[PDB]
Amino acid sequence: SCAPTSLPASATELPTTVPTGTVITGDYTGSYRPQVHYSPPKGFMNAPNGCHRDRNGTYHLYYQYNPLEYVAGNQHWGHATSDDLYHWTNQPIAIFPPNSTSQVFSGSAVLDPNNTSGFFPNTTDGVVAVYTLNTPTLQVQEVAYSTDGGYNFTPYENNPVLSVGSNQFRDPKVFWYEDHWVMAVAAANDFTIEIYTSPNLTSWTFASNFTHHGLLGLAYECPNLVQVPFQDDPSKSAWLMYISINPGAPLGGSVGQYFPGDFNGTHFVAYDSAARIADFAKDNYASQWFADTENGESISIAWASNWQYTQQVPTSAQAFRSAMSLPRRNYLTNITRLGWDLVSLPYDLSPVVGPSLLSSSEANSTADVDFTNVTSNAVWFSLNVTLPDAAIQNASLISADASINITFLPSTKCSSSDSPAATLTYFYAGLTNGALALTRPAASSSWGAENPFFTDKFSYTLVDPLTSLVGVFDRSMLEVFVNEGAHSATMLVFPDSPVGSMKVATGGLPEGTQVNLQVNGLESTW
Amino acid sequence: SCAPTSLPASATELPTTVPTGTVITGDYTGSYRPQVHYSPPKGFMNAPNGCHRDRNGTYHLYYQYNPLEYVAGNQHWGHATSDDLYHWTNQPIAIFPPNSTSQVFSGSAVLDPNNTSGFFPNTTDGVVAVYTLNTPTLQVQEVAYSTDGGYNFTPYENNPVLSVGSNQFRDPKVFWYEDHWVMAVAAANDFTIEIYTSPNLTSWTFASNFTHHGLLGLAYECPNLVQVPFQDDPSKSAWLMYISINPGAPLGGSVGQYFPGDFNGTHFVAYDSAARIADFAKDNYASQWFADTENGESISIAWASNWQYTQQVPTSAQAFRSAMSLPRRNYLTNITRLGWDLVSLPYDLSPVVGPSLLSSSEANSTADVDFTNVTSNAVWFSLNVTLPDAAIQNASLISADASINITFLPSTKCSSSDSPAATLTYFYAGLTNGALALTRPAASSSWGAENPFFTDKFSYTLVDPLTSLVGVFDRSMLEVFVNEGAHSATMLVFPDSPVGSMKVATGGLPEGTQVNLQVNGLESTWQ
Ligand SMILES: *[C@@H]1O[C@H](CO)[C@@H](O[C@@H]2O[C@H](CO)[C@@H](O[C@@H]3O[C@H](CO[C@H]4O[C@H](CO)[C@@H](O)[C@H](O[C@H]5O[C@H](CO)[C@@H](O)[C@H](O)[C@@H]5O)[C@@H]4O)[C@@H](O)[C@H](O)[C@@H]3O)[C@H](O)[C@H]2NC(C)=O)[C@H](O)[C@H]1NC(C)=O
Ligand SMILES: *[C@@H]1O[C@H](CO)[C@@H](O[C@@H]2O[C@H](CO)[C@@H](O[C@@H]3O[C@H](CO)[C@@H](O)[C@H](O[C@H]4O[C@H](CO)[C@@H](O)[C@H](O)[C@@H]4O)[C@@H]3O)[C@H](O)[C@H]2NC(C)=O)[C@H](O)[C@H]1NC(C)=O
Ligand SMILES: OC[C@H]1O[C@H](OC[C@H]2O[C@H](O[C@]3(CO)O[C@H](CO)[C@@H](O)[C@@H]3O)[C@H](O)[C@@H](O)[C@@H]2O)[C@H](O)[C@@H](O)[C@H]1O
Ligand SMILES: OC[C@H]1O[C@H](OC[C@H]2O[C@H](O[C@]3(CO)O[C@H](CO)[C@@H](O)[C@@H]3O)[C@H](O)[C@@H](O)[C@@H]2O)[C@H](O)[C@@H](O)[C@H]1O
Ligand SMILES: *[C@@H]1O[C@H](CO)[C@@H](O[C@@H]2O[C@H](CO)[C@@H](O)[C@H](O)[C@H]2NC(C)=O)[C@H](O)[C@H]1NC(C)=O
Ligand SMILES: *[C@@H]1O[C@H](CO)[C@@H](O[C@@H]2O[C@H](CO)[C@@H](O)[C@H](O)[C@H]2NC(C)=O)[C@H](O)[C@H]1NC(C)=O
Ligand SMILES: *[C@@H]1O[C@H](CO)[C@@H](O)[C@H](O)[C@H]1NC(C)=O
Ligand SMILES: *[C@@H]1O[C@H](CO)[C@@H](O)[C@H](O)[C@H]1NC(C)=O
Ligand SMILES: *[C@@H]1O[C@H](CO)[C@@H](O)[C@H](O)[C@H]1NC(C)=O
Ligand SMILES: *[C@@H]1O[C@H](CO)[C@@H](O)[C@H](O)[C@H]1NC(C)=O
Ligand SMILES: *[C@@H]1O[C@H](CO)[C@@H](O)[C@H](O)[C@H]1NC(C)=O
Ligand SMILES: *[C@@H]1O[C@H](CO)[C@@H](O)[C@H](O)[C@H]1NC(C)=O
Ligand SMILES: *[C@@H]1O[C@H](CO)[C@@H](O)[C@H](O)[C@H]1NC(C)=O
Ligand SMILES: *[C@@H]1O[C@H](CO)[C@@H](O)[C@H](O)[C@H]1NC(C)=O
Ligand SMILES: *[C@@H]1O[C@H](CO)[C@@H](O)[C@H](O)[C@H]1NC(C)=O
Ligand SMILES: *[C@@H]1O[C@H](CO)[C@@H](O)[C@H](O)[C@H]1NC(C)=O
Ligand SMILES: *[C@@H]1O[C@H](CO)[C@@H](O)[C@H](O)[C@H]1NC(C)=O
Ligand SMILES: *[C@@H]1O[C@H](CO)[C@@H](O)[C@H](O)[C@H]1NC(C)=O
Ligand SMILES: *[C@@H]1O[C@H](CO)[C@@H](O)[C@H](O)[C@H]1NC(C)=O
Ligand SMILES: *[C@@H]1O[C@H](CO)[C@@H](O)[C@H](O)[C@H]1NC(C)=O
Ligand SMILES: *[C@@H]1O[C@H](CO)[C@@H](O)[C@H](O)[C@H]1NC(C)=O
Ligand SMILES: *[C@H]1O[C@H](CO)[C@@H](O)[C@H](O)[C@@H]1O
Ligand SMILES: *[C@H]1O[C@H](CO)[C@@H](O)[C@H](O)[C@@H]1O
Ligand SMILES: *[C@H]1O[C@H](CO)[C@@H](O)[C@H](O)[C@@H]1O
Ligand SMILES: *[C@H]1O[C@H](CO)[C@@H](O)[C@H](O)[C@@H]1O
Ligand SMILES: *[C@H]1O[C@H](CO)[C@@H](O)[C@H](O)[C@@H]1O
Ligand SMILES: *[C@H]1O[C@H](CO)[C@@H](O)[C@H](O)[C@@H]1O
Ligand SMILES: *[C@H]1O[C@H](CO)[C@@H](O)[C@H](O)[C@@H]1O
Repeated sequence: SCAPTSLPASATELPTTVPTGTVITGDYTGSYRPQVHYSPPKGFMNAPNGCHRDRNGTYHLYYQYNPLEYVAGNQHWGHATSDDLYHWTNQPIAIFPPNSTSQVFSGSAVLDPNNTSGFFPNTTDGVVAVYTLNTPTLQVQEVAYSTDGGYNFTPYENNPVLSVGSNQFRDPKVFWYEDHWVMAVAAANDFTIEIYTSPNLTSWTFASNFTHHGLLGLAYECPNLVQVPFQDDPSKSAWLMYISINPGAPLGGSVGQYFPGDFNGTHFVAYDSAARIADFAKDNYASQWFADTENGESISIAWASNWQYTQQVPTSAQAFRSAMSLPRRNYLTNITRLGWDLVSLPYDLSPVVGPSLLSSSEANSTADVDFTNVTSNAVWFSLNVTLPDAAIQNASLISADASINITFLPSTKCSSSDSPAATLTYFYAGLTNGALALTRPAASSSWGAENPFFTDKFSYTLVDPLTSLVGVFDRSMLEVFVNEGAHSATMLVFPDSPVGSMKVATGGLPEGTQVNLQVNGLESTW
Repeated sequence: SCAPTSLPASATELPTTVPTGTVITGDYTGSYRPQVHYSPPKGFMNAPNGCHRDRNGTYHLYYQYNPLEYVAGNQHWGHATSDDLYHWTNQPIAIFPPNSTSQVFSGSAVLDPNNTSGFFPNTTDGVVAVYTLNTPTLQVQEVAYSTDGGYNFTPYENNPVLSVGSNQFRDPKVFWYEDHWVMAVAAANDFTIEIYTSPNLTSWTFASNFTHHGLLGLAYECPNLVQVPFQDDPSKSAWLMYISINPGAPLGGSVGQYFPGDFNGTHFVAYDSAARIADFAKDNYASQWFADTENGESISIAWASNWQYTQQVPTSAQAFRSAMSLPRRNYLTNITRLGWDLVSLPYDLSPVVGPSLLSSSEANSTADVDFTNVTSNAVWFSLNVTLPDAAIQNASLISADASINITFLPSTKCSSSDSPAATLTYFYAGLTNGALALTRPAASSSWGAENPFFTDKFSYTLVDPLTSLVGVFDRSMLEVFVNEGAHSATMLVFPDSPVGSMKVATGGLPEGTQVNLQVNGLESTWQ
């Protein structure tokens, strides 16, 4: 009746030697184990790597993987595949360190259909991985190739392909621009993204530096240079430099930021000197965009944790630490006053959407949704609010108490007290007009209350009224999307008791305000 | 006796009409009332305004003041004076709105000793206030002058002195540059600081725009363009554009940010495109630098609150809402890797420093300091940690458990739950190496736990090891300064029970590590 809080030792015990060419079996039943998010069968996972789509339409996810412990280290590339970015199949480890004292750090993977590399005389489905090898004294860029569709990789003969004599030089993102390969790589502790060019992915020539932009934190990491379409006009696009920083994010630890601008194949130039943060909570880092997607599609995935507590979260008794974000569709838009904005929406959820739990059109009411019978313990919800045009043209018509309150409440059935696991509060007017508060109350979680970095409360302030809100709760994760993904937050929750229900309350809304609420159970992908 | 948690209605009841030419009496005895920070006798206070030092060395603090309510509105300039920025004397209201439908928003004040303005034919001690007047439809810059040393102000005859036909155009900061006046003013919702020039403070000419720099939030506010000396070399200085943003700070609501650069009298040019945040917590906003200070002394003060909860904090039963930060001495330094850094240190605390409560040289120990006998309920502490040169040249010598833990604990004597009111945790090594955590636990405060914006936990990560930590606790406020003020945080606390003691624990420190801990009670400045 209740998901296990602890698993048998056979499920959690890690091997003392790394398995080659065999899939690692995982038990995906833990009470904190997400059912629609990727997480590794066992061990520690961080940043996504080598994200690309085959011509056969299979999505390849690789990731920083420690197969020997529940903390960072011994980095290999784990591998999982999906046709829909929700139903994941675990694959054997894809990239190994040469020995016990070296590590495979982050990188990217590209299709080389025209065999510019020379690794692929007999296939048009060749994959090239470009990644950082970490030694005690250096970080260098290395190349590996795969003829079997990205499952098994062979080291390049003349590795390494790029060194600057530094041990802070990592996370290469390779892509095709017109007539050559581009590499974005971080000179991490110099707050510089170095852009290199190559015709064959093995011989790299310096092109330009992008330095000391936006928030510095303590290091630039996981650079992504991508073309992102406009939300309102698919035919228009702009280039985006996305940079992860860790430590030293404003909320503490790790965070991503972005710069809209122009790229001409050698040089990126930001449109302005403004700093812009992607997510208004703490648990979204090291976004990578999928290479070789179908026309127009900006698809990204991120690691749904924070370096300040990722190695301490109480999920190791359930055979894992860390999960990816929902896969995201990305756009650029202009929002009122602020201008440039990175839009993030969940990638098509239809394959995991189960039956309706509640449909309601009631304004100024409270809706109670029990989902103790939803075995996934995962729900999707949508809330649309349409203010009368009177209230839109004159905001002072709105009463000070006009609000939306969403609370996730502990199960009575599966228990061990009454604190919500998660809250969302939005005010249309009053003293905190446009303020959205997202909380994981300290009282709900013994582990959370004690961890000195596990921040309880997050906020974003809208200029425009809240018109749309989409949410996914998945056992130990809440993701929310506001105003068609204009604003986005990823938040981990570790409540003592599993979530059994949610309450959605609207109050003090102007006469003629329309409210539409839909809640659906999600189907487990494991 | 224990400090009262509620005051008599005569102490908290506000008048229905604004008093002119009379000092408003305050009761400064409340359990949350700071004893070494400025707060208004009663009513609601926000941003500091018109901050300047007169030639006789008196510091003038003005502030955004609602004399009629415990929330924002009806803005006047309140006034207080000090010789030392700790012993404050309340003064009558200094600037009034012309009528019931207008408000006096933020601004600055300058000495005009050479009478460039023409207001001062018979004095060299003339003060000029330049401030935003808010009407329902416009924000315009106005001038007022004072011949009595900044206590009573007269409107300029030909007000306003600057309009752009906007209702989002405010917070002028005026200063002398070589041979002319400069005004920095915010085109708030366009994320632009407009720089204007004037020979007489009444006629303003556009010079330049500084636009879309750093964090945008929802508005640019309270610009300050100041020359800040180098911490290591007083003969060197650089210009700093300091901008407040609200709402839309990363931690929510309000925060300040800065840009080191060059100013040539017309144009400010940032040295780089980097964004830099001043304070790593939530309760420091609208910093203003004092005009006409001695030498190159950079002196600032800020409002110690956050717009997300400032109007809801549970201090109105004690006749006030909001307090200023400690006054601060400012410098520029280079810190390892990050480079440019705004240094913030408490302005000379010696006039409020009372007797020693503890001096200890013990490493790897826990010191318990009771201060239930300190009537101010305010303490200063200094913690110096010197790692051996061995640990400096090879960091892997430091054990994963090498840490500093400071907890402020509720009084047993003045009880209204055992949770600390505030914590500071620093790790030298391990999985979160260099991470400093500052917390106001939800369990300590019923009001705090319920407020959806009152964040419990804040952090900054050092590259260099922590060598110095200075702290001031003052009833409802904690300020911490790290590595000679390289990093700074201001945090409000509203514990159910007043703080009675602090514990300082060091642990796991390398052999030969020196620790020096000093704790002193502070003397109340309110007589
Ligand atoms: C494109 O950008 C790249 C990346 O910025 C440029 O390459 C860098 O060039 C700069 C000079 O402009 C180099 O910086 C110098 O480094 C010297 C050596 O310092 C190192 O060695 C020291 C002693 O062993 C060591 O203490 C130091 O570490 C410390 O400083 C770090 C500074 O960030 C700090 O993070 C650490 O915590 C630590 O305290 C260094 O490892 C130094 O003597 C000079 O004063 C100067 O700082 C960088 O090393 C280069 N970086 C890389 C990786 O290439 C390149 O020039 C640009 N190219 C073009 C064409 O524009
Ligand atoms: C120095 O900086 C100030 C402050 O930025 C600047 O004044 C501003 O100028 C801008 C641009 O003219 C003004 O913006 C306009 O505002 C009106 C509404 O009153 C809008 O209708 C205009 O919209 C157009 O541009 C939009 C851009 O998003 C488009 O969406 C739209 O389709 C229109 O084409 C436009 O936004 C702004 O109001 C003023 N602000 C103030 C406070 O005066 C000044 O011009 C700069 N001076 C110099 C010399 O550079
Ligand atoms: O080199 C010493 C350091 O190595 C490991 O941490 C490395 C690096 O990991 C993180 O960076 C990213 C992004 O999160 O993660 C992969 C590696 O897993 C990198 O390619 C990528 O930039 C952190 O963000 C960095 O702070 C850190 O330097 C090891 O696990 C550490 O314990 C440490 O010893
Ligand atoms: O103008 C309409 C606006 O008036 C009031 O809010 C004004 C303004 O107050 C704050 O700005 C600063 C800095 O905090 O405070 C003073 C005013 O006391 C300004 O000179 C300065 O920029 C807030 O930060 C702003 O967001 C706010 O606009 C009133 O309280 C509002 O409801 C509104 O009517
Ligand atoms: C957001 O707005 C900016 C400014 O209005 C847009 O940049 C403009 O792009 C149009 C064509 O789409 C040009 O005609 C203008 O000259 C540009 N303005 C400036 C000053 O650069 C930008 O395209 C918009 N972005 C999105 C995502 O809609
Ligand atoms: C921090 O370091 C920077 C970089 O060295 C210093 O900037 C230089 O300052 C010197 C003298 O002031 C100039 O001669 C150089 O041309 C400057 N270089 C750059 C790139 O700006 C800066 O002075 C230092 N700041 C502090 C506070 O020490
Ligand atoms: C491990 O591999 C790295 C990278 O090739 C190499 O530099 C190092 O010498 C190897 N270690 C040993 C002990 O062979
Ligand atoms: C890549 O091309 C460059 C010059 O075009 C050349 O130096 C290098 O040998 C090439 N590498 C391969 C493996 O073809
Ligand atoms: C791209 O533009 C930069 C200047 O912004 C220029 O120096 C560089 O050569 C350009 N590259 C190409 C290939 O046009
Ligand atoms: C908006 O309605 C308020 C009353 O709630 C009124 O005082 C104000 O003048 C109106 N403004 C406009 C733009 O109609
Ligand atoms: C909601 O309640 C408010 C206050 O009671 C009322 O004025 C308003 O008409 C109601 N709104 C709707 C949409 O029912
Ligand atoms: C809200 O409107 C959007 C428009 O795209 C629609 O997709 C969604 O079904 C609506 N949500 C609800 C709860 O009706
Ligand atoms: C209030 O005074 C301001 C500034 O002098 C003026 O613009 C406005 O007309 C006055 N309003 C009323 C209602 O008298
Ligand atoms: C006053 O005049 C003196 C020289 O006579 C000049 O040095 C100083 O800068 C002037 N001060 C102001 C504030 O105008
Ligand atoms: C001018 O100043 C002196 C000294 O302050 C004073 O005695 C005299 O009366 C003043 N005259 C005027 C016009 O104020
Ligand atoms: C200030 O000086 C300007 C230019 O010299 C002039 O236009 C203006 O009338 C002066 N104002 C006063 C009050 O002297
Ligand atoms: C100040 O610098 C700007 C550009 O940085 C220049 O256009 C302007 O003429 C300069 N003004 C003076 C007073 O030198
Ligand atoms: C602690 O170190 C500071 C410098 O950071 C020094 O000035 C101060 O005297 C030291 N404190 C004590 C009590 O020695
Ligand atoms: C640093 O100390 C470690 C042990 O803590 C030792 O193994 C290593 O050899 C030392 N390296 C240097 C810098 O001497
Ligand atoms: C301080 O508390 C932290 C947080 O739990 C702990 O990890 C550390 O070992 C403690 N050290 C001391 C000085 O008590
Ligand atoms: C502090 O204690 C640690 C172990 O907890 C010990 O290794 C070290 O020698 C001690 N250092 C000092 C300075 O007493
Ligand atoms: C997880 O927690 C449950 C109680 O909720 C225990 O039964 C189990 O042993 C594990 O501690
Ligand atoms: C996985 O965790 C279980 C329970 O803590 C252990 O039995 C096992 O040794 C491994 O640590
Ligand atoms: C502060 O607590 C005191 C108890 O001493 C009460 O008098 C007052 O109501 C407030 O709660
Ligand atoms: C202030 O008001 C409080 C009300 O809670 C009293 O309890 C207290 O004694 C004082 O009158
Ligand atoms: C000032 O606050 C006190 C205590 O809450 C009240 O007695 C008075 O009416 C006013 O609210
Ligand atoms: C404020 O209003 C009070 C009554 O509420 C009067 O007594 C007073 O004169 C002033 O008008
Ligand atoms: C002092 O002036 C103020 C504002 O003009 C008034 O509140 C009061 O009536 C007296 O005239």
